[PDB]
Formats: sequence, C-alpha cells, structure tokens
Amino acid sequence: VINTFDGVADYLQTYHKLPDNYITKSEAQALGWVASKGNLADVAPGKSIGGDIFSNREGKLPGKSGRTWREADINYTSGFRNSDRILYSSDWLIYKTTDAYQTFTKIRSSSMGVCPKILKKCRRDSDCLAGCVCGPNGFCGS
Repeated sequence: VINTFDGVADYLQTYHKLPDNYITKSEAQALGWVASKGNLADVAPGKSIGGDIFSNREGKLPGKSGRTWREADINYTSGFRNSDRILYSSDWLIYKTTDAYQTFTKIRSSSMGVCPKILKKCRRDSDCLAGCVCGPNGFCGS
C-alpha cells in the first residue's frame, strides 16, 4: 500500500495516476461503502478513497485557466475517513491538507518535463512516461 503523502506524491508525479489501492467515491459506493457506516475497509479491504475532482470552491489552492484539481485520502487504513488528503492538479502540482481542506501546504512543484529514472523500451515518445522522450536506442530518457 502506497498511502503516505510522499509516496503518493511521487507515484502521481511519476505515473500520472493513483496507485492501485485507490478507488473513487462512486466506485466505493458501488462496492458497498456507506459513508455513515464507516465501512470502507470492510467492503474494500486495503483501499482508500481517491481520484475525485476537488472543486476548490474557497480558492485556497492556486487557480489557472484549464487547471483542475483532484484529491485522495492519505494515511487511511480503516474506519471512518480521516482528515488527511493529497491534492493534485492537472499540471501536476501537489499539495496536502491535514485538517480536512481548511488549510493546504504545497509539497511538490510541477513535475511536467521531468523524466523519471526508470528503464523503459520505446519506439515513440508516447511509449514513455511523462517528461520522457524516446531515444535512438529504443529507450526512454530526458
């Protein structure tokens, strides 16, 4: 399980998706989760809610034309949800909250343009992770 602020931040910035222990609120509801029961880990062992749009109604995270925000639960194991969330933008800024969206702390600048240090074969750039291009020997790199 990757469910720490730094673990999920690094996974997001590398892979542009949440790790495999996350399910959206509607998926969780479908799978049996009822918020008022505190039953997420009973119906979905080892899972956490994550991946939904965060509307940023209060404007506490920075806005930009075309930028949207998503959220995921952090440090969840079982019972009712806690107050910790990671926030990630469509341009791959990373913030956190530990007080249920009252305040936020920036924890990563955008990773766009940075190629992760991961060995991967390719024939074209879209075979590579974000930030990476295909080189003349059929491996991805900066």
